[PDB]
Amino acid sequence: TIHEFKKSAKTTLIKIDPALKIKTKKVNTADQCADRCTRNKGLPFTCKAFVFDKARKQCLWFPFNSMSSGVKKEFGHEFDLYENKDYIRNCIIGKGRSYKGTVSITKSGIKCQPWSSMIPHEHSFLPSSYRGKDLQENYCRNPRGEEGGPWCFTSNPEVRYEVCDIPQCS
Amino acid sequence: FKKSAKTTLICKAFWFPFNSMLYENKDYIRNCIIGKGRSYKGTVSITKSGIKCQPWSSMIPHEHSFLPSSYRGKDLQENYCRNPRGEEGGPWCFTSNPEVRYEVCDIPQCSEV
Repeated sequence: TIHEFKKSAKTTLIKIDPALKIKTKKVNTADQCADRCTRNKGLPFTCKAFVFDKARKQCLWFPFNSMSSGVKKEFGHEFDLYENKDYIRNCIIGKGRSYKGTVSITKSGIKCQPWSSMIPHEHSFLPSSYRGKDLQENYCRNPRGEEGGPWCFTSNPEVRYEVCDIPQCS
Repeated sequence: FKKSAKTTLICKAFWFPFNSMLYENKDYIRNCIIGKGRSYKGTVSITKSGIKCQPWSSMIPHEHSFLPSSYRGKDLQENYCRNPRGEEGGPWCFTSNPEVRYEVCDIPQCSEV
């Protein structure tokens, strides 16, 4: 069930306010955190994201994600952020500069090449050169915010790259 | 996926490059709302309080008149959050908690950048 969440390595979330209080629990694996979050079992709120503290092998369930207002991302080696896809906008507004969904296939049904890898295609689009553009896994993205919206490097050696088909909100 | 018992149109959904807009891939069904949410057709099925939603076709624990038949086109399927009357408050659902009849669901607006 953890494959249903968008993973963001070495990241945690922080939000301050009265009302809601994060839910925590020591477990053995992150999958356990995903299971409880998906089924939303025993959670006094609707879980939009969770963090697996790989150090304390602890879990943190949040009634919010990185796009929620008043929430901040923070780097952390022991942390791993998992966001529920149902709450990450799955359509784009215009050029899709800010698209952060999990679609990872071109409009030709060709699977995408991970960004941090150079096989089969060599490129200069490494995450470290685009801090803030979320170039992870093989998710379609628009790092330079160009027309033609989100795209990715196809795994097909015959095709270097190809835009992905992501619906307009309208 | 978003199941729709006994149905079909005339890989987004199954295998066509489009869907009714039966199993439909959630990535190709807008998961955010514009305004009231009258047109919302996503799969969120838990309220703003974490309570799982009661199926629309069920009369327990809460008896109601929002029958799928009386609201054809409103997609009152399973226990998905909806807003069939396009009311202010946004998509909602009857809850599985006998003490809480209904409650809105926390679905974000599209134009929320």
